[PDB]
Amino acid sequence: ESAWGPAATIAARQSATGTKTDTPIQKVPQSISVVTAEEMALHQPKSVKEALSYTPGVSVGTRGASNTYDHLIIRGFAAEGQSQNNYLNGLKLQGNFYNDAVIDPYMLERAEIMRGPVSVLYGKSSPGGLLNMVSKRPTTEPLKEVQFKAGTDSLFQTGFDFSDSLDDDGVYSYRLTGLARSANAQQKGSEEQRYAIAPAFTWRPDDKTNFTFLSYFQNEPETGYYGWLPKEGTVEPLPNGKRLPTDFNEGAKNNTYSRNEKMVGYSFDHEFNDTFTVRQNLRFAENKTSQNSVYGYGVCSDPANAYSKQCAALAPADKGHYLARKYVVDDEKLQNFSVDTQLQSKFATGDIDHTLLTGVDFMRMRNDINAWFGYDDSVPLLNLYNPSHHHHHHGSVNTDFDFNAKDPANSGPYRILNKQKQTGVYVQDQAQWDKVLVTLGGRYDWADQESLNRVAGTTDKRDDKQFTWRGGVNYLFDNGVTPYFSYSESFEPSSQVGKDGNIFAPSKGKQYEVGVKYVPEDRPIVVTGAVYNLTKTNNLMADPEGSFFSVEGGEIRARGVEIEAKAALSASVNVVGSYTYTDAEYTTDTTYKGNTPAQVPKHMASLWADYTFFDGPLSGLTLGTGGRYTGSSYGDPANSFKVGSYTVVDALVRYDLARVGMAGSNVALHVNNLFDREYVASCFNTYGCFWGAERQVVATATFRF
Ligand SMILES: N[C@H]1[C@@H](OP(=O)(O)O)O[C@H](CO[C@H]2O[C@H](CO[C@]3(C(=O)O)C[C@@H](O[C@]4(C(=O)O)C[C@@H](O)[C@@H](O)[C@@H]([C@H](O)CO)O4)[C@@H](O[C@H]4O[C@H]([C@@H](O)CO)[C@@H](O)[C@H](O[C@@H]5O[C@H]([C@H](O)CO)[C@@H](OP(=O)(O)O)[C@H](O[C@H]6O[C@H](CO[C@H]7O[C@H](CO)[C@H](O)[C@H](O)[C@H]7O)[C@@H](O)[C@H](O[C@H]7O[C@H](CO)[C@H](O)[C@H](O)[C@H]7O)[C@H]6O)[C@@H]5O)[C@@H]4O)[C@@H]([C@H](O)CO)O3)[C@@H](OP(=O)(O)O)[C@H](O)[C@H]2N)[C@@H](O)[C@@H]1O
Ligand code: NI
Repeated sequence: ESAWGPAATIAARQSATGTKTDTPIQKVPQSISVVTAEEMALHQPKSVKEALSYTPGVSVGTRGASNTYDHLIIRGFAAEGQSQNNYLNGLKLQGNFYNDAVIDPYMLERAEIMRGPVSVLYGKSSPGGLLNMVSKRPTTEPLKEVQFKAGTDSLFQTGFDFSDSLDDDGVYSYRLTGLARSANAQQKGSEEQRYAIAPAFTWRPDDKTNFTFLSYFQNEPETGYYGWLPKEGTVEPLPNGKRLPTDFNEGAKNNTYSRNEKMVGYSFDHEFNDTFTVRQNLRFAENKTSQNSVYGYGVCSDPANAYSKQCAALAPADKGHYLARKYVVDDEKLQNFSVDTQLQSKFATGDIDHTLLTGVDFMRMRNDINAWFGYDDSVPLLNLYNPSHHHHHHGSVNTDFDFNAKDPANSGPYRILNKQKQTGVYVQDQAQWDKVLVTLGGRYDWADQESLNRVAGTTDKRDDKQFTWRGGVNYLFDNGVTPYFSYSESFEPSSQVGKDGNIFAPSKGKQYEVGVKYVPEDRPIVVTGAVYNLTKTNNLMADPEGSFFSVEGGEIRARGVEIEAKAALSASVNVVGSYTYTDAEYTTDTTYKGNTPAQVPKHMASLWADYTFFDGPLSGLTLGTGGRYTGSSYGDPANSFKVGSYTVVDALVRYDLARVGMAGSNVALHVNNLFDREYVASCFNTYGCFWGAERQVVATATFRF
């Protein structure tokens, strides 16, 4: 089983995104989860976000039903500025502002999640958090697949996945994966549209050389809902004791949101001899996104709208059932070039087998932003009373808004040019002294940035030089158990400027982790467990003397326990489950402190199992079901209020189409939120809450020719 290819069973024993070298999970000093393509082919996830609903240490409701971005919170932390922190084939998909890219899960072979500091091999990064997806590569045997989806809210999807060789030797092979998806968003008025295709070409001149061309082109006319809803009407009852239905939409009838993505690159490797292997991963991308968006701020009585006139012009008791709103017109375009070159030296030193990795990583990202942001009273208010029982028979779109002619009073232009560059040199060794595998290594990064404000004519720049290393040990037993512990570090530059008109210094990550991994060589089952102590130092916090500007020195701690399990308990039984304990807390902070950051539940857990029949008349029938538990979380930094826990159930019914001459093909039915439970996924503040996803039914027919 290769770290860059299929896994056979839902259990992947190999992963290269933790050490940059194909290594069995048990031999990796860090918490690494691997969602197989098979698993994704089980719930037909809408996004890579979803494909992670069962993996521990990851929240996936930081936006509820919305799918605009695969923005994740890992171990209580996320990248600064609501930015993603997602990697594709070992090279980061560096985005900026509203320009973050997403890859459709159908084009993936596997989605992996690295928990904890990751700079020792990838450079600047949020603490305890990294996602790396592996593009599908040409297959060893021919593959001709056609897929058809049909579901709730007018879900219609058609896609293909073909892979064959040009020559009988396989020196030349290709793979073309594409799809077209259209659907109505949960919220009335909003649509979801996606067209994508991934051309891939592999050239193996011999059994020691592999150059694989990887491209992805995707166009999304409409990405759907991305607004905020007040805790008043969702988490908490509105004055009239009623609530906004889960399909409510407080955006302009003419709200639009699109994104365009284009990337070309390659993954290369060559084995020179018995001790040296070289591998280079390169990708270049140009992505765009534009939008006309009216989003909700909170209700007119929300501290946020204190300085709002339209609000102050309402009877003191009515300020609590009227919704304040703002808007934003955006248009961005960025280019991202990335290349990682690495030499793998394999040699010994008397019983000490070494696996030395030495390489340099480079990336440059440029993102030009030209947008307009409406401030207070920038857009009409909305009454929240009408949303009663007759809605709940629901939706009811609203009215257009003049995104054009931006009043210089209520709105202002925002035009910035962000540049980013990072160069890293890392050295790592994987020395195994029989049953005693010791991993250790470090990296030095040159993190340079520069931002131009096309209006203030300002140009902020900062060049960070940072070092990070990681050390760990794995006692590879033989019965399978692989106890381990490791120390890791990460660093994350700031783009914010202090009162002294200067970019702040980077924040850092320090994690202490110990755990045990069970990867028994016989049965196809993997069971990991770990407890950790992660620390983010020099976080930004409110200036002690309140000055609009922020001050550094802040600190946050996140300690918890994570256990996950995936297995093939039978030729017909599969199971996946995990539990997560997350204790995140502001160690040092001006305003908050002792408070837990919003959107990070203390408890999370999931369990899923499927059975398949080969027996009687029910031969070729798979039935599966599972549940995901999200504990309560805080809906704001002040911890003013709380978002209640919830549990959602998923079900699956699959039927092998062999009994009609079509072996390998099948028809399936997937249900998400079986009991159509209504829940607020989370809130990042009193005015920003997100309804969870309502029950969704999808019918899939996937044929293999
Ligand atoms: N490494 C890497 C990096 O480097 P670094 O340094 O960074 O590190 O990077 C790089 C880059 O590349 C990339 O990019 C691209 C794009 O780019 C662009 C384009 O578009 O192209 C450009 C840019 O800029 C620049 C740079 O580079 O930066 C600079 C300048 O100066 C120049 O040089 C340019 C070119 O070369 C030329 O063209 O480049 C940018 O842009 C923007 O910004 C800028 C600044 O700020 C920067 O800093 C400014 O300047 C500009 O401008 C403006 O524009 C506008 C438009 O429209 C757009 O929007 C306009 O306005 P209006 O009002 O008009 O509308 C304008 O424009 C126009 O005009 C002009 C002028 O005109 C006049 O004058 C002149 C004289 O002086 C002329 O000549 C005449 O006479 C008159 O008329 C012009 O110039 C323009 O253009 C033109 O050009 C040519 C000539 O030469 C021709 O003609 C053509 O046809 C045309 O076009 C016009 O248009 C104004 O001006 C702006 O604002 C960018 C942005 O940022 C975005 O991104 O852009 C890319 O491509 P694409 O396509 O894809 O995009 C690529 O890919 C990449 N790579 C690199 O190279 C390296 O490698
Ligand atoms: Ni340059």
